[PDB]
Amino acid sequence: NNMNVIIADDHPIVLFGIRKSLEQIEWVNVVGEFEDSTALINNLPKLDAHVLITDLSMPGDKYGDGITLIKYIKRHFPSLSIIVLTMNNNPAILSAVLDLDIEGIVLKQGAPTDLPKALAALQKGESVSRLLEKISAGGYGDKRLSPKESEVLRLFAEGFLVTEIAKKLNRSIKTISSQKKSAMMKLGVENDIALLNYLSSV
Amino acid sequence: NNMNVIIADDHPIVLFGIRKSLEQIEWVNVVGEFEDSTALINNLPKLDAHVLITDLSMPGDKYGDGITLIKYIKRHFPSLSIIVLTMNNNPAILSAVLDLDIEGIVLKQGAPTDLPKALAALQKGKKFTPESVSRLLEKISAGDKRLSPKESEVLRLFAEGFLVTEIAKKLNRSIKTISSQKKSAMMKLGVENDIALLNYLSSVT
DNA sequence: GAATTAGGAAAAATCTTAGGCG
DNA sequence: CGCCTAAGATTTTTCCTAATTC
Ligand code: BEF
Ligand code: BEF
Ligand SMILES: [Mg+2]
Ligand SMILES: [Mg+2]
Repeated sequence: NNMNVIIADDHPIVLFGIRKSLEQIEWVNVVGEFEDSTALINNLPKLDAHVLITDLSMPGDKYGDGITLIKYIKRHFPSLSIIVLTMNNNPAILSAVLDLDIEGIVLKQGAPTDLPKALAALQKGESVSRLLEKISAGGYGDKRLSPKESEVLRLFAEGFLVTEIAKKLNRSIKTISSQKKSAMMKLGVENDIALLNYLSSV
Repeated sequence: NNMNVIIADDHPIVLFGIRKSLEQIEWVNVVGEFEDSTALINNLPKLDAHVLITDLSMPGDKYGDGITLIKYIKRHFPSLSIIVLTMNNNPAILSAVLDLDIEGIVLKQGAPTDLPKALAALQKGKKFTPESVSRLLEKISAGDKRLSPKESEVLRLFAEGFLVTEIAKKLNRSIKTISSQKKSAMMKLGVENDIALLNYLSSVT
């Protein structure tokens, strides 16, 4: 069955590496490309799409990026099937990203044809099992974050301030402090330096 | 003249694009593709290559990533013309990189005709610097760029993991003294937030 | 000319504490 | 019950500004 696809990633050096990997398949039809949540959400109705290979960490002029952007597409577009393509190798973060309920998940640092082999696994009722059965079997199950803490820490390490994440997501510094201060105790780190060490070490 | 090119990035999907991209050019030939530092150094002598396309964010045991690495590549393999192709944007990083003298720097978050124009530029012994690159370069543009003793002394402890207050305590001075020196330093390097700073302090380690 | 040192005003962040949910 | 959410009081940390002496 002919399944049409849209792609979303901040890097066009990445996008131009996916579009070439999927045209191998004769039934696949890559209809649209985007680099931000704003232009993406705008041109979603105007283009018919069954499935989507969208990024985790992106620029969101208004409509936001990440688990925020995922569940706003899930709600306003249950029409679509979402595949999360991130460079985030971190378990603590990717933890709640699994629980989100997406079509399939693919890693950038995973072999190139991990994406076509999650376009088959979806077509017949992918690497969300291999991830979870590696993640749960890893020995970092005590460091399992919530869909908010994973969204908070992500943006902290991306190089935003606390108060800029509040402005990002519609909360107060008091709200976000708690979600980071909470997320830190889950990981068992006292300072930021030691936190970002556990957000690279993965 | 037809040149012999290498590619280096941990993300093989990025490697695929960069590999597929160089096929469009009739004189361009790719001799190698690598996923870390350790490997790039192994088959650096092995291949007859004039040019390299490398990430600053590449994993490796024996050799570092970014500045630490490019410093090794500039010295131990000097003949080679270099183009740095990274996601990264922390101006303090790119500052010290463009200081190691490379043909150019392609921001992986730039335009897709960056790398063609970057090889077209080096094909005529020049350096391409997109508006995306120019933008972040101005930050430090405004001795001067060089850090002070007590500033560098502080930054060391901040990176160690000692919070600002713990530094003041440890050295007999007020918080205001250290923040002045901490943020003074930051202002020199051309980094706003604590993240993009620590990212620099590791890139030069 | 800048380095090291701050002080008082100001901003950012953490700290209880506390209300309603699956 | 952990979860998001937050406003008090508090802390940390910057911001603005100006004193040292080389
Ligand atoms: F931008 Be994503 F994190 F690969
Ligand atoms: F994604 Be790479 F660092 F260009
Ligand atoms: Mg990205
Ligand atoms: Mg990388």
